[PDB]
Amino acid sequence: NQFYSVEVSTFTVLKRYQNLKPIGSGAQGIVCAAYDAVLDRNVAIKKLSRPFQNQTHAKRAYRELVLMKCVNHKNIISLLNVFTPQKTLEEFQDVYLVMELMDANLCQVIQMELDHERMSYLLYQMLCGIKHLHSAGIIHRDLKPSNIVVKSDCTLKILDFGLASFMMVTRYYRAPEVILGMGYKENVDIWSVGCIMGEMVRHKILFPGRDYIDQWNKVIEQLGTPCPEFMKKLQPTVRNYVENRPKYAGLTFPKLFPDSLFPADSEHNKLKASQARDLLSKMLVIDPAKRISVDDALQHPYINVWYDPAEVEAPPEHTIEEWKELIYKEVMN
Ligand SMILES: COc1ccc(Nc2ncc3nc(Nc4ccccc4F)n(C4CCCC4)c3n2)cc1
Repeated sequence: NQFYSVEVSTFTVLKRYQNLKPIGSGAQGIVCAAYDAVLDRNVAIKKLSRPFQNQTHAKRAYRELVLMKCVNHKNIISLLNVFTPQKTLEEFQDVYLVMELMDANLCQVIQMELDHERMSYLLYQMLCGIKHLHSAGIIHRDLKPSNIVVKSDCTLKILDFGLASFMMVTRYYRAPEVILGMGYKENVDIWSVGCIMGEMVRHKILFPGRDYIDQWNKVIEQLGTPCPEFMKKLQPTVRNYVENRPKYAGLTFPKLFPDSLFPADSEHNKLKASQARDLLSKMLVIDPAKRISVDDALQHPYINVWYDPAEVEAPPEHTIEEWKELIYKEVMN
Protein backbone atom coordinates (compact mmCIF):
# COMPACT_ATOMS: atom_id res chain seq x y z
CA ASN A 1 0.00 0.00 0.00
CA GLN A 2 1.00 3.62 -0.59
CA PHE A 3 0.11 4.58 2.98
CA TYR A 4 1.22 3.66 6.47
CA SER A 5 -0.31 4.50 9.92
CA VAL A 6 1.22 5.95 13.10
CA GLU A 7 -0.34 7.11 16.33
CA VAL A 8 -0.14 10.86 16.89
CA SER A 9 -5.10 9.77 17.17
CA THR A 10 -3.86 7.89 14.09
CA PHE A 11 -2.02 9.34 11.09
CA THR A 12 -2.30 7.25 7.95
CA VAL A 13 -0.01 8.99 5.43
CA LEU A 14 1.79 8.63 2.08
CA LYS A 15 5.07 6.83 2.47
CA ARG A 16 7.13 9.78 1.23
CA TYR A 17 6.30 11.45 4.59
CA GLN A 18 8.68 10.33 7.38
CA ASN A 19 9.07 10.81 11.08
CA LEU A 20 5.86 12.60 12.01
CA LYS A 21 5.96 14.86 15.07
CA PRO A 22 2.86 16.63 16.29
CA ILE A 23 3.29 20.42 16.17
CA GLY A 24 -0.28 21.73 16.31
CA SER A 25 -3.82 20.94 17.41
CA GLY A 26 -7.01 22.96 16.87
CA ALA A 27 -10.68 21.93 16.53
CA GLN A 28 -10.18 21.41 12.76
CA GLY A 29 -7.10 19.11 12.75
CA ILE A 30 -3.92 17.76 14.31
CA VAL A 31 -0.87 19.05 12.44
CA CYS A 32 2.40 17.01 12.21
CA ALA A 33 5.83 18.05 11.04
CA ALA A 34 7.34 15.43 8.67
CA TYR A 35 10.22 14.89 6.27
CA ASP A 36 9.11 14.62 2.61
CA ALA A 37 11.53 12.17 0.83
CA VAL A 38 10.28 12.93 -2.67
CA LEU A 39 10.62 16.70 -2.37
CA ASP A 40 13.61 16.28 0.01
CA ARG A 41 12.33 18.78 2.52
CA ASN A 42 10.17 19.31 5.56
CA VAL A 43 6.44 19.74 5.40
CA ALA A 44 3.49 20.26 7.75
CA ILE A 45 0.66 17.72 7.39
CA LYS A 46 -2.77 18.49 8.76
CA LYS A 47 -5.31 15.76 9.32
CA LEU A 48 -8.96 16.78 9.02
CA SER A 49 -10.81 13.97 10.66
CA ARG A 50 -14.32 13.33 9.16
CA PRO A 51 -14.84 17.01 8.26
CA PHE A 52 -18.28 16.48 6.75
CA GLN A 53 -19.34 15.57 10.33
CA ASN A 54 -21.12 18.97 10.83
CA GLN A 55 -21.95 22.17 8.95
CA THR A 56 -19.12 24.06 10.65
CA HIS A 57 -16.27 21.67 9.88
CA ALA A 58 -17.72 20.87 6.51
CA LYS A 59 -18.10 24.48 5.19
CA ARG A 60 -14.64 25.46 6.34
CA ALA A 61 -12.95 22.34 5.02
CA TYR A 62 -14.81 22.53 1.75
CA ARG A 63 -14.47 26.30 1.20
CA GLU A 64 -10.75 26.29 1.99
CA LEU A 65 -10.11 23.50 -0.50
CA VAL A 66 -11.89 25.53 -3.27
CA LEU A 67 -10.26 28.85 -2.26
CA MET A 68 -6.85 27.18 -2.40
CA LYS A 69 -6.98 27.29 -6.15
CA CYS A 70 -8.17 30.95 -6.26
CA VAL A 71 -4.98 32.20 -4.61
CA ASN A 72 -1.36 32.27 -5.60
CA HIS A 73 0.79 34.43 -3.37
CA LYS A 74 3.83 33.85 -1.18
CA ASN A 75 1.98 35.32 1.83
CA ILE A 76 -0.96 32.91 1.51
CA ILE A 77 -0.90 29.17 2.18
CA SER A 78 -0.10 27.02 -0.91
CA LEU A 79 -0.77 23.31 -0.73
CA LEU A 80 2.03 20.83 -1.69
CA ASN A 81 -0.31 17.85 -1.60
CA VAL A 82 -3.94 16.92 -0.82
CA PHE A 83 -4.78 13.28 -0.12
CA THR A 84 -7.11 10.76 1.45
CA PRO A 85 -5.99 7.17 2.33
CA GLN A 86 -9.60 5.86 1.82
CA LYS A 87 -10.42 4.72 -1.69
CA THR A 88 -14.16 5.19 -2.20
CA LEU A 89 -16.72 7.83 -1.28
CA GLU A 90 -18.32 5.30 1.08
CA GLU A 91 -15.11 4.55 2.92
CA PHE A 92 -13.99 8.18 2.89
CA GLN A 93 -13.22 9.55 6.36
CA ASP A 94 -10.13 11.80 6.36
CA VAL A 95 -8.41 14.52 4.41
CA TYR A 96 -4.70 15.33 4.79
CA LEU A 97 -3.29 18.70 3.67
CA VAL A 98 0.45 19.13 3.12
CA MET A 99 2.32 22.37 3.00
CA GLU A 100 5.79 23.80 3.47
CA LEU A 101 7.02 23.52 7.13
CA MET A 102 7.52 26.96 8.70
CA ASP A 103 9.35 27.56 11.99
CA ALA A 104 6.71 29.07 14.22
CA ASN A 105 3.25 30.57 14.43
CA LEU A 106 2.59 34.28 15.11
CA CYS A 107 1.57 33.54 18.73
CA GLN A 108 5.15 32.56 19.35
CA VAL A 109 6.69 35.51 17.52
CA ILE A 110 4.34 37.91 19.34
CA GLN A 111 5.91 36.81 22.61
CA MET A 112 9.38 38.00 21.46
CA GLU A 113 10.91 41.44 21.28
CA LEU A 114 11.32 42.32 17.63
CA ASP A 115 13.12 45.26 16.13
CA HIS A 116 11.20 47.50 13.68
CA GLU A 117 12.76 46.03 10.58
CA ARG A 118 11.17 42.69 11.45
CA MET A 119 7.90 43.96 13.02
CA SER A 120 7.26 46.09 9.92
CA TYR A 121 8.25 43.24 7.64
CA LEU A 122 5.75 40.88 9.25
CA LEU A 123 3.06 43.52 8.86
CA TYR A 124 3.90 44.45 5.20
CA GLN A 125 3.46 40.72 4.43
CA MET A 126 0.19 40.40 6.29
CA LEU A 127 -1.10 43.33 4.26
CA CYS A 128 0.21 41.85 1.01
CA GLY A 129 -1.52 38.60 1.95
CA ILE A 130 -4.74 40.37 2.74
CA LYS A 131 -4.48 42.55 -0.33
CA HIS A 132 -4.23 39.35 -2.37
CA LEU A 133 -7.21 37.77 -0.70
CA HIS A 134 -9.36 40.93 -1.32
CA SER A 135 -8.41 41.09 -4.96
CA ALA A 136 -9.75 37.53 -5.22
CA GLY A 137 -13.04 38.69 -3.72
CA ILE A 138 -12.19 37.10 -0.36
CA ILE A 139 -12.75 39.26 2.75
CA HIS A 140 -11.30 37.26 5.65
CA ARG A 141 -12.91 38.80 8.75
CA ASP A 142 -11.23 36.42 11.14
CA LEU A 143 -7.58 36.99 10.83
CA LYS A 144 -5.64 35.85 13.95
CA PRO A 145 -2.13 34.95 15.01
CA SER A 146 -2.63 31.27 15.69
CA ASN A 147 -3.46 30.85 11.86
CA ILE A 148 -0.36 32.76 10.74
CA VAL A 149 3.10 31.20 10.40
CA VAL A 150 6.64 32.48 10.13
CA LYS A 151 10.13 31.33 9.17
CA SER A 152 13.45 32.29 10.71
CA ASP A 153 14.16 34.52 7.68
CA CYS A 154 11.13 36.61 8.71
CA THR A 155 8.82 35.37 5.92
CA LEU A 156 5.17 34.93 6.72
CA LYS A 157 2.13 33.02 5.48
CA ILE A 158 -1.60 33.35 6.26
CA LEU A 159 -3.07 29.81 6.64
CA ASP A 160 -6.87 30.18 6.55
CA PHE A 161 -9.55 32.06 4.69
CA GLY A 162 -11.73 33.31 7.53
CA LEU A 163 -15.51 33.49 7.88
CA ALA A 164 -18.21 33.08 5.25
CA SER A 165 -23.13 27.13 13.65
CA PHE A 166 -22.71 25.00 16.83
CA MET A 167 -20.31 22.12 17.74
CA MET A 168 -19.02 20.31 20.83
CA VAL A 169 -13.06 29.97 19.16
CA THR A 170 -10.79 32.95 19.74
CA ARG A 171 -12.65 36.19 18.86
CA TYR A 172 -10.17 38.83 20.17
CA TYR A 173 -9.07 40.09 16.64
CA ARG A 174 -12.55 40.57 15.17
CA ALA A 175 -13.67 44.02 13.89
CA PRO A 176 -16.48 46.03 15.61
CA GLU A 177 -18.60 45.37 12.53
CA VAL A 178 -18.19 41.68 13.08
CA ILE A 179 -18.64 42.06 16.85
CA LEU A 180 -21.84 44.00 16.19
CA GLY A 181 -23.25 42.23 13.15
CA MET A 182 -23.03 45.20 10.78
CA GLY A 183 -22.15 45.67 7.11
CA TYR A 184 -18.43 45.36 6.39
CA LYS A 185 -16.03 45.89 3.54
CA GLU A 186 -12.36 45.03 2.85
CA ASN A 187 -10.94 47.22 5.64
CA VAL A 188 -12.65 44.90 8.21
CA ASP A 189 -9.32 42.98 8.02
CA ILE A 190 -7.24 46.07 8.74
CA TRP A 191 -8.68 45.98 12.25
CA SER A 192 -7.35 42.48 12.91
CA VAL A 193 -3.95 43.58 11.65
CA GLY A 194 -4.00 46.49 14.12
CA CYS A 195 -4.95 44.08 16.91
CA ILE A 196 -2.00 41.81 16.03
CA MET A 197 0.28 44.77 15.78
CA GLY A 198 -0.89 46.23 19.11
CA GLU A 199 -0.23 42.83 20.66
CA MET A 200 3.33 42.66 19.19
CA VAL A 201 4.14 45.89 21.04
CA ARG A 202 2.11 45.40 24.28
CA HIS A 203 2.63 41.60 24.56
CA LYS A 204 -0.92 41.29 25.85
CA ILE A 205 -4.12 40.67 23.84
CA LEU A 206 -5.65 44.12 23.16
CA PHE A 207 -9.30 43.15 23.56
CA PRO A 208 -9.81 40.01 25.61
CA GLY A 209 -13.30 38.90 26.74
CA ARG A 210 -15.39 35.82 27.58
CA ASP A 211 -17.54 36.74 24.52
CA TYR A 212 -18.53 39.79 22.53
CA ILE A 213 -20.01 41.49 25.65
CA ASP A 214 -16.67 41.82 27.53
CA GLN A 215 -14.84 42.24 24.30
CA TRP A 216 -16.81 45.34 23.36
CA ASN A 217 -16.21 46.78 26.80
CA LYS A 218 -12.42 46.38 26.36
CA VAL A 219 -12.79 48.11 22.97
CA ILE A 220 -14.54 51.18 24.34
CA GLU A 221 -12.53 51.41 27.61
CA GLN A 222 -9.42 51.86 25.42
CA LEU A 223 -10.44 53.60 22.19
CA GLY A 224 -13.42 55.28 23.76
CA THR A 225 -17.08 55.28 22.88
CA PRO A 226 -17.58 55.54 19.11
CA CYS A 227 -19.12 58.60 17.33
CA PRO A 228 -22.69 59.47 16.11
CA GLU A 229 -22.33 58.54 12.43
CA PHE A 230 -21.17 55.08 13.60
CA MET A 231 -24.49 54.36 15.49
CA LYS A 232 -26.54 55.36 12.37
CA LYS A 233 -25.28 52.13 10.76
CA LEU A 234 -26.21 49.85 13.69
CA GLN A 235 -29.42 47.72 13.63
CA PRO A 236 -31.82 49.27 16.12
CA THR A 237 -31.36 46.55 18.77
CA VAL A 238 -27.52 46.64 18.72
CA ARG A 239 -27.65 50.43 18.39
CA ASN A 240 -29.57 50.69 21.65
CA TYR A 241 -27.38 48.15 23.50
CA VAL A 242 -24.41 50.12 22.15
CA GLU A 243 -25.92 53.56 22.98
CA ASN A 244 -26.45 52.43 26.62
CA ARG A 245 -23.15 51.08 27.98
CA PRO A 246 -20.97 53.27 30.22
CA LYS A 247 -19.22 55.90 28.06
CA TYR A 248 -15.45 56.44 27.81
CA ALA A 249 -13.18 59.18 26.65
CA GLY A 250 -10.73 56.47 25.54
CA LEU A 251 -6.96 56.88 25.93
CA THR A 252 -4.72 58.54 23.31
CA PHE A 253 -2.31 56.31 21.36
CA PRO A 254 0.80 57.26 23.41
CA LYS A 255 -0.97 56.13 26.62
CA LEU A 256 -2.17 52.97 24.85
CA PHE A 257 1.32 52.27 23.49
CA PRO A 258 4.03 54.19 25.47
CA ASP A 259 7.67 54.73 24.42
CA SER A 260 8.56 52.03 27.02
CA LEU A 261 7.12 49.41 24.65
CA PHE A 262 9.13 50.44 21.63
CA PRO A 263 12.70 49.97 20.56
CA ALA A 264 13.43 53.70 20.98
CA ASP A 265 17.11 54.39 21.87
CA SER A 266 18.61 55.55 18.60
CA GLU A 267 17.10 58.30 16.46
CA HIS A 268 16.15 55.69 13.87
CA ASN A 269 14.19 53.79 16.47
CA LYS A 270 12.63 56.92 17.96
CA LEU A 271 11.37 57.82 14.46
CA LYS A 272 10.12 54.25 13.71
CA ALA A 273 8.35 54.21 17.09
CA SER A 274 6.40 57.34 16.18
CA GLN A 275 5.45 55.96 12.78
CA ALA A 276 4.40 52.59 14.24
CA ARG A 277 2.15 54.40 16.70
CA ASP A 278 0.85 56.56 13.76
CA LEU A 279 -0.24 53.32 11.87
CA LEU A 280 -1.69 51.74 15.03
CA SER A 281 -3.83 54.87 15.59
CA LYS A 282 -5.03 54.49 11.96
CA MET A 283 -5.87 50.78 12.00
CA LEU A 284 -7.46 50.48 15.39
CA VAL A 285 -10.33 52.74 14.45
CA ILE A 286 -13.76 51.61 15.53
CA ASP A 287 -15.57 53.18 12.63
CA PRO A 288 -14.73 51.49 9.27
CA ALA A 289 -15.39 54.67 7.27
CA LYS A 290 -12.54 56.35 9.18
CA ARG A 291 -10.26 53.24 9.36
CA ILE A 292 -7.33 53.13 6.91
CA SER A 293 -7.67 50.97 3.80
CA VAL A 294 -5.29 48.17 2.82
CA ASP A 295 -3.68 50.25 0.05
CA ASP A 296 -3.17 53.25 2.31
CA ALA A 297 -1.73 50.99 4.99
CA LEU A 298 0.75 49.76 2.38
CA GLN A 299 1.74 53.39 1.55
CA HIS A 300 2.29 54.23 5.23
CA PRO A 301 5.96 55.13 5.97
CA TYR A 302 6.22 52.33 8.58
CA ILE A 303 5.27 49.79 5.92
CA ASN A 304 6.29 51.27 2.55
CA VAL A 305 10.04 50.72 2.92
CA TRP A 306 9.30 47.10 1.83
CA TYR A 307 6.86 48.03 -0.87
CA ASP A 308 7.33 46.01 -4.06
CA PRO A 309 4.94 46.24 -7.03
CA ALA A 310 5.51 42.50 -7.78
CA GLU A 311 4.43 41.57 -4.21
CA VAL A 312 1.65 44.14 -3.83
CA GLU A 313 -0.10 44.40 -7.21
CA ALA A 314 -0.23 40.78 -8.37
CA PRO A 315 -2.33 37.83 -9.85
CA PRO A 316 -5.59 36.43 -8.98
CA GLU A 317 -26.73 24.61 3.03
CA HIS A 318 -26.03 20.84 3.04
CA THR A 319 -26.66 17.59 4.77
CA ILE A 320 -23.67 15.66 5.98
CA GLU A 321 -23.86 13.19 3.08
CA GLU A 322 -24.01 16.13 0.69
CA TRP A 323 -20.86 17.56 2.28
CA LYS A 324 -19.06 14.23 2.33
CA GLU A 325 -19.42 14.04 -1.45
CA LEU A 326 -18.64 17.75 -2.12
CA ILE A 327 -15.44 17.39 -0.12
CA TYR A 328 -14.57 14.00 -1.60
CA LYS A 329 -14.75 15.34 -5.17
CA GLU A 330 -12.71 18.40 -4.33
CA VAL A 331 -10.02 16.15 -2.77
CA MET A 332 -10.17 14.01 -5.97
CA ASN A 333 -10.12 17.32 -7.97
C1 LIG B 1 6.21 24.48 17.81
O1 LIG B 1 5.18 25.35 17.31
C2 LIG B 1 5.17 25.41 15.94
C3 LIG B 1 4.18 26.13 15.29
C4 LIG B 1 4.17 26.20 13.90
C5 LIG B 1 5.14 25.53 13.16
N1 LIG B 1 5.17 25.59 11.82
C6 LIG B 1 4.13 25.32 11.02
N2 LIG B 1 4.35 25.21 9.70
C7 LIG B 1 3.37 24.95 8.86
C8 LIG B 1 2.08 24.79 9.34
N3 LIG B 1 0.91 24.53 8.75
C9 LIG B 1 -0.02 24.48 9.70
N4 LIG B 1 -1.32 24.23 9.50
C10 LIG B 1 -1.84 23.92 8.30
C11 LIG B 1 -2.87 24.69 7.77
C12 LIG B 1 -3.44 24.36 6.54
C13 LIG B 1 -2.98 23.26 5.83
C14 LIG B 1 -1.95 22.47 6.37
C15 LIG B 1 -1.39 22.80 7.59
F1 LIG B 1 -0.40 22.03 8.09
N5 LIG B 1 0.55 24.70 10.88
C16 LIG B 1 -0.15 24.74 12.18
C17 LIG B 1 0.65 23.98 13.24
C18 LIG B 1 0.32 24.73 14.53
C19 LIG B 1 0.39 26.19 14.09
C20 LIG B 1 -0.23 26.20 12.69
C21 LIG B 1 1.85 24.91 10.70
N6 LIG B 1 2.88 25.17 11.52
C22 LIG B 1 6.13 24.81 13.82
C23 LIG B 1 6.15 24.75 15.21
